[PDB]
Amino acid sequence: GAPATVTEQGEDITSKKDRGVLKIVKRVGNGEETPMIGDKVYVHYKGKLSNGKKFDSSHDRNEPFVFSLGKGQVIKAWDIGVATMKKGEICHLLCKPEYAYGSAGSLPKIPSNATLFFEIELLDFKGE
Ligand SMILES: COc1ccc(CC[C@@H](NC(=O)[C@@H]2CCCCN2C(=O)[C@H](c2cc(OC)c(OC)c(OC)c2)C2CCCCC2)c2cccc(OCC(=O)O)c2)cc1OC
Repeated sequence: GAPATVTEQGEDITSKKDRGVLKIVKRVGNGEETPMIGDKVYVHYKGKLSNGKKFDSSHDRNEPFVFSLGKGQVIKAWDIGVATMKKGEICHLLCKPEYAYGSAGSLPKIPSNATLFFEIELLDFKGE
């Protein structure tokens, strides 16, 4: 499935090159620009625990998914990953626990040492 493709073909976009965040572009976006730290970003996404039993999607939201990039409003994997995206791009992102919830987890929703998988579409981004 999609996660297996990311493991075997994904790009390691981590600074440490530890394979903690692996990416595949599924749909190429527009232009060349990718967001800067402090930019407000607008996304649609869906996500899951790698090993089963919990699934999330922005399509269930009343309002669009918005956050300021690089400001620790989301897990590390997203601050790293969404920063690499172009407007319109859709990517798959596989996120090891060190870039997500760690050994602590976020119980009872997210267990200890969970790997997460996301499909992310960057709708737009704007300056601060
Ligand atoms: C800097 O570190 C952190 C910053 C934020 C958090 C909180 C969870 C933080 N979650 C996340 O960063 C990641 C990436 C962005 C989408 C949501 N997300 C999640 O892990 C997903 C998530 C979705 C959640 O609600 C939609 C959620 O809130 C209950 C949540 O809490 C742990 C986690 C999970 C759900 C189960 C399947 C796997 C994905 C969060 C949730 C909801 C919104 C949000 O930002 C936008 C906003 O507030 O409107 C930030 C944890 C953090 O570290 C543990």
